[PDB]
Amino acid sequence: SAMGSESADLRALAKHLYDSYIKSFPLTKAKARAILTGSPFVIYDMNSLMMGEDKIKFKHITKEVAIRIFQGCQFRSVEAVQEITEYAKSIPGFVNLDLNDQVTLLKYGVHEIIYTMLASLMNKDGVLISEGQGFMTREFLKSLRKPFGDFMEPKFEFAVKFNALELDDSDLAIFIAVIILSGDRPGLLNVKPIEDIQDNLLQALELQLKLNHPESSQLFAKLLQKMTDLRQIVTEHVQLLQVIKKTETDMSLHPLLQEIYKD
Amino acid sequence: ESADLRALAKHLYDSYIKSFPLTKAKARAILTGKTTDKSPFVIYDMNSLMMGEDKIKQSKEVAIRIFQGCQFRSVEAVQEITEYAKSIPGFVNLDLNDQVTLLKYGVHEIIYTMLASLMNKDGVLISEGQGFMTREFLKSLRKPFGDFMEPKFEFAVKFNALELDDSDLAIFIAVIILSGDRPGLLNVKPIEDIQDNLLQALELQLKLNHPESSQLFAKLLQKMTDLRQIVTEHVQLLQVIKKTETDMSLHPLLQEIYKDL
Ligand SMILES: COc1ccc(Oc2cc(N(C)CCOc3ccc(C[C@@H]4SC(=O)NC4=O)cc3)ncn2)cc1
Ligand SMILES: COc1ccc(Oc2cc(N(C)CCOc3ccc(C[C@@H]4SC(=O)NC4=O)cc3)ncn2)cc1
Repeated sequence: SAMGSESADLRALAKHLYDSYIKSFPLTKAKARAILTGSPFVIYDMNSLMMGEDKIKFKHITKEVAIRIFQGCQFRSVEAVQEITEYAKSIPGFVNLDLNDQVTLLKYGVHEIIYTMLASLMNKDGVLISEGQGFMTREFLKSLRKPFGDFMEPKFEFAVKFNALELDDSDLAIFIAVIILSGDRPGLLNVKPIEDIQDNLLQALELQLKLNHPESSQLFAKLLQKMTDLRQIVTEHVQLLQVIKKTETDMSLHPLLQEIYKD
Repeated sequence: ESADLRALAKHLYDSYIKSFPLTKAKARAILTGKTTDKSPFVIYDMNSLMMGEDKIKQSKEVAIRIFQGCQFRSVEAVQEITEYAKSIPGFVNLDLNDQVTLLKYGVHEIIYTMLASLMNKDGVLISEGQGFMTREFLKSLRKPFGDFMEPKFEFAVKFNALELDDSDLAIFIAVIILSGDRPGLLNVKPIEDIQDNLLQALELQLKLNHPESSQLFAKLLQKMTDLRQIVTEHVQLLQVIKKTETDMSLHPLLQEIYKDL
């Protein structure tokens, strides 16, 4: 109605999402970048990985090093799913969707969000682990045997390009909401209300980027192009997950643990 | 802190609806005839059990076949309960060995709690509500399966008299999972801290949802005596079954759960 009210409503939505993102994700990009730019224990080879087991208490140990790193990543992704699920509840409209559509949106959205937020913890030379208490080098991850040596490298390649956009946590809170509210996920029952919510989130993202990054020509479009790129990264990751359970022998052992990590 | 506890209650109820397709509300609707679906098929003897083959969507002997049908239900329930447990705030952040231990020693307490939702004094819903198997038929089975469901029916009658609904049960089942006394837990204190918060939320939920029900919180917590007794008696029955039966193929999930330590 009144002049400026549309801008104000979009800024209020942006602020709400940022405040919720702070409540849901303790290690924000701001906190991560401070750590990366200078202290965490550095894991830079297999010997320092064994020494790192002492300095930090990792929760996933019950094998060969490449397998154990992978299972440590899977433990952390399960924790991330619970944080992202909590965040999703604060996106206006989400909890009023059909319950099956909520589950579907999270099922098919969490991996894109995981790799988006992992970029916040990465620089060109490695990644923060254990809530910022450790740092594992990119070179060490690349040195793992096939097929684990190329598990993290496409994530680093994405992150260096993505981080060059210099998004902050207020930008990312809205970007992550836009990814969750994707009306093209397989099996959704009511697509229209999801696209309606996403329309409002896209309006909020566009205004946030125009105000926060006025010098960054067409940043909104560039960020949508990245959303397209994350789809590719996730499809590649799922391919490797199918390699690790066929090619890499270790299958029907510990059925309860298999259950926690089914999907 | 009251708002946090209500938010926790709401979160657990939502996760419970997402994890368990056959809720108590849906089961009660079926048992009382509310639904717009054909009434469940009633199995009350051998002949009707046989017809249940064709009315409802390996072992040829009756007792074993009933027993194996219970085992496959538990396998399904374990999958649903594990999905629910991961939603309990703090659970997936525990040491992974302790996550496994909590599921190993908690799933059957939850299975029998939720079995009561599908029971009345005369029988129990089976196959997603498609069938109803009578308590008297289950009592008739040959030894060692004589009265093997009777402790479950006795518990359910008393438990259902508490009048809990799904929103109450969601918090109760979380309290069960987060039990710091399970054998072999490595880090008891983080589990007790979560259970403390769940108990606070359960107390508030019961006072708000059942304001007229005196000491319902205490009476619900006392039902763990009944539940642990059911589990110990069932483990003992399994030991008898090992002696009285020939080859007993067991699902890998149940063999892990029943593996001693
Ligand atoms: C000393 O004990 C230790 C043992 C191991 C160890 O390695 C690590 C590495 C690590 N990261 C590299 C940081 C997290 O990266 C991730 C990579 C991939 C995913 C996607 C997961 S994976 C899958 O299959 N499906 C998924 O969705 C998620 C996160 N995080 C934690 N531990 C360190 C210490
Ligand atoms: C039409 O063909 C049919 C074939 C079989 C048939 O019998 C039944 C009976 C039944 N209940 C009696 C209802 C479920 O009670 C249960 C009792 C015990 C358990 C625990 C299992 S047992 C074990 O040792 N460890 C376990 O964790 C689980 C559930 N549920 C499903 N099928 C009916 C029809």
